[PDB]
Amino acid sequence: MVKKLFFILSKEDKNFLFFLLVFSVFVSFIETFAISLVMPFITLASDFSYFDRNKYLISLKEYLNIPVFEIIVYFGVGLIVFYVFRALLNAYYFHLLARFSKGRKHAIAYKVFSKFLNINYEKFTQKNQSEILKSITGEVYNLSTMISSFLLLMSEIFVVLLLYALMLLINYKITLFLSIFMVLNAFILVKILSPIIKKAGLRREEAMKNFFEILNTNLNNFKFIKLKTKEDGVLSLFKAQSEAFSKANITNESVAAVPRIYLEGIGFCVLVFIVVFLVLKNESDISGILSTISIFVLALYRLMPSANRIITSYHDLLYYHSSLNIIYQNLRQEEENLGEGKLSFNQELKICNLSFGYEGKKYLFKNLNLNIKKGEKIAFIGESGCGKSTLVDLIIGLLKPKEGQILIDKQELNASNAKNYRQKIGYIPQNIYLFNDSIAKNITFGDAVDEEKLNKVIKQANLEHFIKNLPQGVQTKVGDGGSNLSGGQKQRIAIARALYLEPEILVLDQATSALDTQSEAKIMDEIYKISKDKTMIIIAHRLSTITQCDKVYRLEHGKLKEEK
Amino acid sequence: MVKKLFFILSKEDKNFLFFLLVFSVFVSFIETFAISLVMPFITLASDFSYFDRNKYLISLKEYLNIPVFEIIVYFGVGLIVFYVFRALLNAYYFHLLARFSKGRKHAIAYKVFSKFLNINYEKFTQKNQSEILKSITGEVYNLSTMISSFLLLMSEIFVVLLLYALMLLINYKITLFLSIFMVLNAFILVKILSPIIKKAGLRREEAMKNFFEILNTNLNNFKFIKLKTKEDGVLSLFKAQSEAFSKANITNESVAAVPRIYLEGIGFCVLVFIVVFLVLKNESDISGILSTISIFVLALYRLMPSANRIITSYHDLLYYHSSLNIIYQNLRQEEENLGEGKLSFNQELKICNLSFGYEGKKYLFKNLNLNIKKGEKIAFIGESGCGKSTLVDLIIGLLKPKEGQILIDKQELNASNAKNYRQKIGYIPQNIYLFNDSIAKNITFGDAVDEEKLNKVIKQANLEHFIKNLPQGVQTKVGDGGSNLSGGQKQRIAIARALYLEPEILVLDQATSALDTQSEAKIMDEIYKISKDKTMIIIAHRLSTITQCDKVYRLEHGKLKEEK
Repeated sequence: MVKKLFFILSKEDKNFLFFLLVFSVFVSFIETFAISLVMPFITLASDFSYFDRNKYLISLKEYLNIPVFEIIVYFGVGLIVFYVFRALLNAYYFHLLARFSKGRKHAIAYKVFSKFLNINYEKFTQKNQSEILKSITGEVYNLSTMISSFLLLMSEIFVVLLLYALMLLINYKITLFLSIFMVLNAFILVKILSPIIKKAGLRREEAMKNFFEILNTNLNNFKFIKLKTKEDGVLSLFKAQSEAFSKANITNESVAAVPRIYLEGIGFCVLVFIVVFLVLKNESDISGILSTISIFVLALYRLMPSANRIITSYHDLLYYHSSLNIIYQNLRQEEENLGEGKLSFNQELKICNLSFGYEGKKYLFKNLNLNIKKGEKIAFIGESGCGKSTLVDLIIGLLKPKEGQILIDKQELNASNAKNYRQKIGYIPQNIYLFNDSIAKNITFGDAVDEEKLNKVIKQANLEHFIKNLPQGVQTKVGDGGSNLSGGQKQRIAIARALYLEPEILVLDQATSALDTQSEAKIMDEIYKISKDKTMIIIAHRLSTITQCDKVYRLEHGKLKEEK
Repeated sequence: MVKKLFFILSKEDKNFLFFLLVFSVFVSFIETFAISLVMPFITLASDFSYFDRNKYLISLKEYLNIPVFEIIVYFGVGLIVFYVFRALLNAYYFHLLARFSKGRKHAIAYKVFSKFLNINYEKFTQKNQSEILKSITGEVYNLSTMISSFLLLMSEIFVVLLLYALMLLINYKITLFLSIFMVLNAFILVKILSPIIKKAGLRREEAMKNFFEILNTNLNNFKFIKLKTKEDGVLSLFKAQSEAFSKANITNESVAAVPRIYLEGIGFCVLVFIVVFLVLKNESDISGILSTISIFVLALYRLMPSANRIITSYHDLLYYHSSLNIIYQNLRQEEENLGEGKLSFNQELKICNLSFGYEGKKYLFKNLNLNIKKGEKIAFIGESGCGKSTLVDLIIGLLKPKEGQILIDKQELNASNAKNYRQKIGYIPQNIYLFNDSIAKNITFGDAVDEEKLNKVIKQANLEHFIKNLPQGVQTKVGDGGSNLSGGQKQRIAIARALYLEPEILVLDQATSALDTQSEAKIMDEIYKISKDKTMIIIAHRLSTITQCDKVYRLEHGKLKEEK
């Protein structure tokens, strides 16, 4: 199950991962350094003696660039250099945690998306973009965030270990005491107060509900009240409920405050307790009294986040991780389509005993039979969801027929040539999705440009009077779908996009309703013109768009009739 | 605006308030005590001397009751006693703040609700119960809240004053230094980092948006992609947007960390700087001068919440107060109805030239004319919102006619007699709002009980075979409206409630639809029987339910015609 993780992660990824591990432990040390360096600095900044015994300190003293006024000062400068240094080290560590997680999100998202773009058409189709978006987006977030969380978890569990070690070394007695005390407060808060608070909250809820209940009905009985004259009865009932509510409210609020108040007080108390019992055993009073206390204090506060991060991040390995890691293996060992080798289209697309059903699912056809002479311009009339869109989806490359054939010049369309067959159909979806970019792209669908092919295509789709009257011209961002674009231009742009692949079969998957019949008529006329040298299938939703079709088939549950 | 507050507050309210003021200041003292007491306790726990100098200490010493091992111990016990006391004082203080605010919500809500119950029927009627609920409930909450916010605001600005005074005494130089340091850092955060953070955030928002946009457009063009075969274009556009998102994400996340990291570093640094600049002064009393840093630390940390509380509560006086305080005076210097003195009903209710409109609002009638013989049992047919309900509202006490009269035994109904008139009509609304209580109340409508009158009335409204098969019976909570009750019992209990006032005019306001005759015909007959010795007005929504009526008037836009 790490094999998963190291499969999903690249080489640079795995390396980066290990660097970040090491780095995590190293900052655990730099943390405990920052805490403990307070001990010697404070114990040597007072008392000034120490350079009067002890070989090392007096050796320093007799490096003589300074007396000791200036030695402690240099020591301070070294300390604030170190602390600045540590601030930088920590910033960089968190920045590298970000860099790792977000970079990995970028990489794994891209790998997953690619993986999806390669499954077969029905497979992609049969699940909702809600979930496919979740699959390449939310999951990748989870993995990323979680790995970073693990690294942070490491660094902090070592801060806890090292710091606890330090405390034990300096005064195992006190640290044992502080710890017993720690779990003691933990128990008091979480097992004695939290329940009382929670109840107080429920009491408040119920009392509020009841108060508002009879306030509301008293307001609803206003007419009956007004016809009594006297209002003392309801005011009575209301007073009683309002007192219940008020009371439960003052005690929920009262009890709520106890935990912080308790915390303030216990802090001071345990401090006094430490000095009153541990002034009975000393081992030198002086400034030393602050030396051993400060550490604990420091340590304790530094350990406060250590807890939280360790808790928080642990939860992140719970809620994410597990469920998620599999969802990559079982999403990127995902299988793709197939096929390679060509296929020619000069006579007819024959269909032959088609029959198709989606993976569920009773067939939509059974034994559909038709054929299309090259150039034929046909249309599929139908009762929408009767199967005509699916039919076209079979006639064009996508979707494997449950029973038919589909021959192209008497040659069977299948896995081996489907690439080359798919390659020869333009698409034109009427309700079109452009992406936010420079018209040229879309039209090219990314693929560089070709200026010439791009221009000839724009000319064909008669967008010429549009790309002339635009500021940036062919490079105008289209805002989204548009935003910058209106239906007619969107449509012509989609037509253009289709004509950039060029030939030889145009599908026109017209959407339902247009409320711009004039424009739809014009675009229809244009499309017919530009389908002169080509052959065209129309997934027709109207009629009146199909005036110029050589053939019209109506497909209804679940037979094909020729109409024309 | 204080005249407002003290108009709203009672005497007991004001007293409690000034008490809470004084108490607030007193806890400011005990807080600064809690801080400063660490100084002597730790300064006398080292060095053990002082009981050999200082007249007071050495006199205490030569109270000779113990050595000094034990005197410091006594001082310590005195401390944890003081700290416990302080915890108690604070818990009690916040409990008193709660007790005040909620006690005041309780009282002022009650005053407002009562105020509303006394305005005239049209006024109450002409506004939505949303607003009347908010006016006696949400506003009251606001005021209460805001007063407590103010008391805490006091307590905390005084904690700041006193503590800051302490710091100044202990080391005027240092406190000035740290204050400069404080506002300096504040400028760093709030004016140097925070803007960078927000930009980083907006950048992330935008890059995210673009990433997800072309991801979705790409998922939406899957059919077009699959028909290309080649997918490198969309994968490319996707890579570019995804890298943008990645970059903006890592640097928003990176910059997010700088502020706390900065805070850590600057803390330690300013500490070291404090020891290095203040070891430059021939005074390093080993632990003595070194005692005084701790105070500053403590104080600074105590001043943090004071800062927060002062901000929060200031904002609470902003958001509320101003807006809320006024909407009280202007909600309780509100004027009420009027009247006192009687009016007798033995022959006819004469109506005469009515003409009525709601305050808007074109009239519903002009010249309505009818009269009701005592005992008559009449019904108002109409096109439901044709005005019949408004008409009844005028015939009974509520609503002042724009032009008519309404005479009761040739005597005018008006402000002087309206009370006694209202007093003599029961109401029975068919679709009735009960409150959550012991069926006796509802039926009595709060007003104590009378048992004999209550039992007789229960028998009148034929509820006896229901109160037989009930657990608690007449004391059964009826569960919200019911819940515990089904339509028939609601209707009969309403009839009871009405008969409990007793006489002399029963209004029956039938709802639209009952579906159908089975229940409603039955209750109609029960009602007709019990309306024999009385006179009755029925606001009929059908027909067919008013067969047994002596008179029936149909009122339609906007004249009154007699039918039967």
